[PDB]
Amino acid sequence: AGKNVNVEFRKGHSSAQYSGEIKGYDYDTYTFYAKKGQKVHVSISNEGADTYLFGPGIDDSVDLSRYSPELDSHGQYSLPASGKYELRVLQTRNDARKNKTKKYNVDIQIK
Repeated sequence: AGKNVNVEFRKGHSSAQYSGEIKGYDYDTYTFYAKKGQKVHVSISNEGADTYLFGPGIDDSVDLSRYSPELDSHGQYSLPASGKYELRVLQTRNDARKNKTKKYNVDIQIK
């Protein structure tokens, strides 16, 4: 299926970049540990690839994509709890069902 990757930042830096490609129902998971109140910002090159956040203090998931109402004016989301979070990159059920593919570059920033 999709891949599961542990997010690692270069020491002293606050973002990492990854590339992937999801097909059909495959979704990629970028896992990270962070502290309550730290802010996450995710940008992705392909808007056909949804970007949802799962983790502690989150009911279901939070839409982190650029037009999501969950973000502030800086495109950031404040983590509600400390612990292990998952950023999932996936397609819509429609595109999944139609066996489409999404090639993407994702940037994950945590401050």
